Amino acid sequence: KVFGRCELAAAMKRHGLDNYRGYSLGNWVCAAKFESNFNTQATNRNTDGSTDYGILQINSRWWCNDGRTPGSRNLCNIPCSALLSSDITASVNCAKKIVSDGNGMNAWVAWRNRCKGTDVQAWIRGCRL
Ligand SMILES: [Cl-]
Ligand SMILES: [Cl-]
Ligand SMILES: [Cl-]
Ligand SMILES: [Cl-]
Ligand SMILES: [Cl-]
Ligand code: NA
Repeated sequence: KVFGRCELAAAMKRHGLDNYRGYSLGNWVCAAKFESNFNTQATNRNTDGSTDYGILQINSRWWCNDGRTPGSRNLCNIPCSALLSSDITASVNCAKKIVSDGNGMNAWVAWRNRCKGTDVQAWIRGCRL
């Protein structure tokens, strides 16, 4: 599923991401835009053989099991394929664990390079929330 901007903002709000660990909703929408272009089916392979999955590009090196990342962890206790669903619940619940692990949203390279320090409120402007 390819979300619209305000559609995704509302879904992320319903799932408790607005101001989660202090990160306002626009941060999460901005991260999703630049990680996946709002596409739940996005995948990208990393140099070390791990793979990033879904709307927030969660990495199989630490967070999910895909059966092809030897020596990796599965800290969200899910198959990586569950992060590609049109229902974003699994991606949101895993992202909550990630952002709580001490480094905040710096875990998302695209957030750090394209959202951090910008006017992220613009990503939810005009949306009925
Ligand atoms: Cl957009
Ligand atoms: Cl915001
Ligand atoms: Cl594995
Ligand atoms: Cl949902
Ligand atoms: Cl933080
Ligand atoms: Na893994």
